[PDB]
Amino acid sequence: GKVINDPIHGHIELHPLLVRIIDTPQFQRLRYIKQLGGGYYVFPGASHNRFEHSLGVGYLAGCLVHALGEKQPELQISERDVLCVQIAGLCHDLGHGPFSHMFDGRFIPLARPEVKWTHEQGSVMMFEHLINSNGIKPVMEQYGLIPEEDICFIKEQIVGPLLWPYKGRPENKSFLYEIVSNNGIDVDKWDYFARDCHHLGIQNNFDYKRFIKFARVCEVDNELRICARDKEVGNLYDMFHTRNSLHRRAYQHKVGNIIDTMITDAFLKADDYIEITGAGGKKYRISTAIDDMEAYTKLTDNIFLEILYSTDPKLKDAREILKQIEYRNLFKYVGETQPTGQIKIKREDYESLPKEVASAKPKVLLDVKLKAEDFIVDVINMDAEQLIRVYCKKVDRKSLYAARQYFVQWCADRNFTKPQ
Amino acid sequence: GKVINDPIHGHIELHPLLVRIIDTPQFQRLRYIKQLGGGYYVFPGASHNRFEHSLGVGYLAGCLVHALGEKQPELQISERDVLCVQIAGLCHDLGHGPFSHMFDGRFIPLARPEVKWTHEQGSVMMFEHLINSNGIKPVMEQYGLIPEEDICFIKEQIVGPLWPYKGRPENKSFLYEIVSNKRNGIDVDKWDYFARDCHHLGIQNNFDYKRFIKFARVCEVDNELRICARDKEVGNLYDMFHTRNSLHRRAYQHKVGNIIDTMITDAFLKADDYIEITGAGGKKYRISTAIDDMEAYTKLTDNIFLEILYSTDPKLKDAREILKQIEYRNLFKYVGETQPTGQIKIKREDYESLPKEVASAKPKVLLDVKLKAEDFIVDVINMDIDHVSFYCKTAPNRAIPEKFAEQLIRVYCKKVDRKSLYAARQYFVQWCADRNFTKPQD
Ligand SMILES: [Zn+2]
Ligand SMILES: [Zn+2]
Repeated sequence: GKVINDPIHGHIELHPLLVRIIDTPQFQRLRYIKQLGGGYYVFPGASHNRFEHSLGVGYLAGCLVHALGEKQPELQISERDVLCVQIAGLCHDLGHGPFSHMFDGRFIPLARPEVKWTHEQGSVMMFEHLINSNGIKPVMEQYGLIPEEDICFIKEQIVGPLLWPYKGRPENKSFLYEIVSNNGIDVDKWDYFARDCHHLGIQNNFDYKRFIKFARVCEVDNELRICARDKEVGNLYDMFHTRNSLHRRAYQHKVGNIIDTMITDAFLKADDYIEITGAGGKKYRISTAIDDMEAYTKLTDNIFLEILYSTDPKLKDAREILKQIEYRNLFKYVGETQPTGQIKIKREDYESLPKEVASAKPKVLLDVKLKAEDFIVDVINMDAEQLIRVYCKKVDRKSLYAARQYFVQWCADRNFTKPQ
Repeated sequence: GKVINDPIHGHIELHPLLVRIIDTPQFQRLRYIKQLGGGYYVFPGASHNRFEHSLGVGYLAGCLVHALGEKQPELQISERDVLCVQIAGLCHDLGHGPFSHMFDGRFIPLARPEVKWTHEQGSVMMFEHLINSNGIKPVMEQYGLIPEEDICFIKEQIVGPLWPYKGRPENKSFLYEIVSNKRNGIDVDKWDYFARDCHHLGIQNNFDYKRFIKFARVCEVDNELRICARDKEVGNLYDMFHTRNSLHRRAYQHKVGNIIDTMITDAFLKADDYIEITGAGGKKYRISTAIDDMEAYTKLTDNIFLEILYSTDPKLKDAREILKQIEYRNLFKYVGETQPTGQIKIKREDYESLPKEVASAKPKVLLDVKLKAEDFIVDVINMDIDHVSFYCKTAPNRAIPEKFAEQLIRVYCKKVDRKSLYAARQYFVQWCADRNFTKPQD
C-alpha cells in the first residue's frame, strides 16, 4: 500500500495489489515512452511519459467506480470490481511502443503492412506477460480476486470483446465497461486532457471531480449506462472544447507530425540492423519486438538514442535523419487534403501512398522529377475524421514546387478535396 | 527568429543567434538529462529535463537585463550585452551529466577521487565545443558580437572568475549577477527551476518573478553596482525563500529520491569498466572519462541508464541487477542521518573512503553479523536576506527564517535482512561518535 504524489490529481492511494503490479519491469517500462511522442520536439513542456498518465487513469477509474458504488449500493459493486477497474486503468496503456501513437499508428503499418497491431492488443499481451513473470496471480487470490474471471475482465476493459459479448462480468454490470475505455467519455481522456494541458500551458476548464460527483447509473433502452446530471452539460461542453483545442493546437501540430514521420523514417532505415534480444535469447527487430513480450519490454524511446549514438556504418542513413531533427532541417510541408465521402485510407495501404503520389502525372511537365522515396504521406486520424498531409524530403525550391504538382494531381486522381 | 511555447513562461522569443546555438547536438543533448536526476522515480510528475529549464533561464536572463537596460540607460546596456547574458543563461547547464547533480555531485567523486570536475566547468568546455563544431563565431559577428571578448564574457557568467573578470569592465559588475549569483543566492537560474520544479511537483510557488524583475534596479552598494529589489518586494522575497525551503525539504532532499540517486551511481560504477563511448578521433572513453572529451560527453546522457538495464552482456550483470532492484522497488535501506556540526566538513576527495570508515567502526557491543565497506552507502548532501539589498522609491539610488544545515550525511545499507540493518545502525552510530558528528535520532 502506497501513496504517490501527482501534480494533476494530488495524493494517489494505491492498494498493495496495484503496487505489486506497478513495481515490475513491464509497468515501469512506461517511464521511457513519451506521452506525445515527437511533440516534445515542439512543446518543451511535454516531457511527460505514459507511466504517470497510467497512474492517473488507474486513480480516476478507482474514484469513479468507487463513487458509483457509494451513491448506488444496489449496483452491487464489490471491492473486487473496484480493484479490477483500477488495474484496467493502470494497465490500459502497457501496449504502447516508442513515441506512443507513432508506433502503432505509423511505424508498424509502414514496416509490416500485412500485420494488424494495436497498442490495446499490445496492452493485453503485456498485461499477461506482466502477470506471468511476476507471480501476480497468487497476490490477486490473496486479495479476493478470482484470477481467471478477473484477468479476462481486465483485458476486456482494455481491448473490448472477442447480444452480451463479455465474459468477465455479466450484463447487469455492463456499466463497469464504460469506465476505462468508452460515448468517447472515459477516465483515460480525463487524465490525458488534464495532464496534456498542464504540460502544454493550455487552460482546461473541464472539472472531472464534478462529473464524478454527479455520475449515476441509469437504464437507457434496457441497458445500464453511466449518465451525467441535467444541468451539468456545460462542464461537458468544456471537456469537448478542451478536446478540440488539444487536437487543434497539439495533436495535429504541423511540425509535431512532421517530426514523427522523420523518427519513423529513421526507425525504418534502422529496422534491419537494431537487434533486441527476447525470450530464450532469440533476436528481434524494432518491427518484430511486438511478437515477443520479453523483447517488447525493452523497446522504448531509448531506440531513438541507440540510433543517434550508434557508430555502425549500416546505421548511417537512420542516424543522418535523426541528426536532421537536431539541426532542425525538417521535411518540408507540401499540403493537406481529405478524402471525400466517408472513405478512410486504411493502415494496410499506408506504404502504397508515396508511390501513388510519385505516379501522378502533373499536367505541366516540371523540370524536376521526384521519386516515391522523396515523399512522405501522413494520414492523421482523429478517433473532420481523416486528414492527409504530404511532406517532401527534398528541400530545394525546385523539388518543392514539383512536389506540390504531384500532390495536387494525386488528389484529383483519387477525387480528394483539392489542396488550398 | 523563432518562438517557443513553454508552460512556465508562455511565449519565449528567441533571437536567430540563440536559435542557432539551440539547434545543435551539444544543446539538444539536454533533452536527455532529467532535471531532478533520480527524483522522477519518487515524483512521477518530474519528467522534465535540462533542455526546457535552460530555455527558461535564457528567457529570464534576457527579461531582467533588458528591463534594467530600458529603465536605467545610464548603465549603457547594449544589445550585444543582452545577447551575451541570454546566451549564458541558455548555456549555463550544458555541462550536466546523466541525472544532473548526481553525476558531478557523487559519481565522478567516487569514480575519480583525484579529479576536480563541476558541471559548470563542463558547461564552459561544452559551450566552447558547441561554438567550434557548429560555426557559431561568424554568426555572432553577423549580429554584432565580438567573439573574443564576448565568449569570455559568456564563460565567466557561467563558471565565475580587485576586479577579476576580463569579459566586461567593472562598471558592468551587475551583469555577472544575473545568470549565477553565488554571493546573494538570487539569480534567474533559481527562478526558473523554482517555478518549473514546483509545476512538475505540484507545490504552490507564490514567488512572482515578473513583478520582481519589474521592480529591480541597479544601485551602488559599498562601492559596487549591484542589482537591488524595491523595498516593498520583501513579501515576494519571503515567498521565494519559502519556495526554496519547500523544494529542498520535500524534493531535493527526499530520502527515497536520494537513495535512488546512490543506486544509479552504484550501477554506473559497476558498469564503468565495460561501457565505451566513442569520442573524438575514434578513441574510446568510459562513463567516468567522457568528461575529458566533449565529443564523447555529447553522447553521455540518461540513455546510459537504459543501455545498462537492457544489456545482456554478462560483464554488465552486476550493474544491471542494481538497476533492476530500482524497478522491483527493492531499494537500499535507510540507516540514519548525521551532520558535521562544529567540525570540518567532508570533501569530495574523501567520499570514496567513507564506507570503509563506517564498516571499520567498532560498536562496543560485539554483534553477530559483520558488514563490509561494500554493504554501506555514505551519501553526503550539501546545500550550497544575508546580502539582499533594497531601495526605496523616494531615494531610488541608495541601498537599504529557519536555516538549513550546511552538510547532511546519510548512510544506507545494501543488505536488506533485519539483523544486518540493526548491525549497520550500530556501525553508523559508532562512526558518528568517532567523527564527533551529531548523534543520530531514532
Ligand atoms: Zn491512456
Ligand atoms: Zn540551471
